[PDB]
Amino acid sequence: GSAMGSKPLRIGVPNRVSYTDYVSKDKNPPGVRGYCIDVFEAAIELLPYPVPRTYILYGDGKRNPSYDNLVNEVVADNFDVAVGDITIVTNRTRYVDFTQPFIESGLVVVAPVKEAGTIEGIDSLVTSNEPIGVQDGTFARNYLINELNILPSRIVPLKDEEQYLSALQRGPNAGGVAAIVDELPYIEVLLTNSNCKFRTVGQEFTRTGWGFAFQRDSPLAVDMSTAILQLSEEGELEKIHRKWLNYKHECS
Amino acid sequence: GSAMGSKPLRIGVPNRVSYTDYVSKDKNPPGVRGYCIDVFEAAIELLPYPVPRTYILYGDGKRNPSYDNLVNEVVADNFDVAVGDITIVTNRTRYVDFTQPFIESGLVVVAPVKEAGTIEGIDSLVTSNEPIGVQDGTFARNYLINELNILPSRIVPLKDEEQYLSALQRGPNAGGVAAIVDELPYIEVLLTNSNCKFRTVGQEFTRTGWGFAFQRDSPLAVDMSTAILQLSEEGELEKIHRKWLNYKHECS
Repeated sequence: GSAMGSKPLRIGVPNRVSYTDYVSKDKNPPGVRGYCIDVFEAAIELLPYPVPRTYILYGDGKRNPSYDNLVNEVVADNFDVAVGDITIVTNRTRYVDFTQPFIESGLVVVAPVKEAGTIEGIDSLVTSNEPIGVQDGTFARNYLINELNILPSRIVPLKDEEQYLSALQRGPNAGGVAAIVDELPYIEVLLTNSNCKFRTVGQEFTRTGWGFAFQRDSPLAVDMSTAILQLSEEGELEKIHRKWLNYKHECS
Repeated sequence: GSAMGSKPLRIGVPNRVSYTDYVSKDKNPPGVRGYCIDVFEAAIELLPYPVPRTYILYGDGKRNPSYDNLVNEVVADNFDVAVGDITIVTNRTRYVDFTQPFIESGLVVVAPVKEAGTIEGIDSLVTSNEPIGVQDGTFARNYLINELNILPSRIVPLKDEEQYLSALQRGPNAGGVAAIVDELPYIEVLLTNSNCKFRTVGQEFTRTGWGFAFQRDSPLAVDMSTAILQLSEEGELEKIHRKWLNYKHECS
């Protein structure tokens, strides 16, 4: 019979430095772990065919990588899929085939409790002209510039939870920010870890989700959407969420 | 030049008798109207090519039609797309290409305020062994049977808001139901119209969304997902929601 085997699915995984319960490196095979990996694996197990595969980390592990650059590595055929906390953003849907979302997402504004009389939501944050913290690597920076009219110099990329907290505590006149703009899944973790000093202000002012980003016309994208809906019906998406994420804390 | 023109996009639209602000017949061209039609049209307008099209009603206009049968009319090539309040259900994703969702959905339990000590959510409703009201035509009937272990004889299909309200008011021992199980978008309208006598009980116990159902491998599905995300960023999905749906009422 023919000697040459099939190439395995090349899975690109963002090498996250913050909010690592969503997805991160693992010292042990398969070399990655977290909520999005367990969902991906649970969905792979429901496909009606084997999927030989390997997980390849993307980023230097010092800062969160560019998620737009990770998605374009799929577009450029360096990976077959991007697996992780990959937001379903307009520009990315032009070039990859996302699954149906496996978790809902949306941007929120986070500010100190003491500041909520002047920063009440995205509209007051826009007109404040104060600095706005964001993660490294997120779609949110270009979203703020292009959709919310934020002057680019106002956007302050921050490395990790210690810096998210430091920047909010210092505030806008002492080298920090008026607010952080980030997706609600991350903020649920940040508020779990910050002793009731910060809160969301105003409406979740965008709505989308996270999906797995396959190449254009991939039959895996179709079959993994069906599998994600199966996990959702079975209660498995909720079980996997409970395994990795807990938003209960002491001060409330 | 060649005489024979292109066939227009055949759009199948459910001929709804209840919750007609989501989608329904219109006496005036294009012969259909509502929230899902305005979203579809707004998304069509963002595509980088014209899409000659026509809207064809599906159902006798006496009861809500079978949404599974509407989706299978796309699969069977009688329509090119199903446009309306089409839930993204596991079985349907095997055969059609849904867009990314344009609105979040999920099932909820609705019961009289007075009954919330015995019916507190889906778990207590399951174990109650009492009758459960559902819409005509919804995925929810088979969902309850197959995912929640409901004996089929317990499920009572109801025609319209007058019957949803009548069945809850009569209750389970006087020819009515213990609860209605339906998607939250419909229940938001029902509670707007029912004078604070009924409420949701327990968690929204499923999560998915509504999408437009194109044929397998349709390039329109790809490009209309991009367009839906554009409408979401621009705030147009919110503007269209506000045009059609208002959940404010007098008793609260």
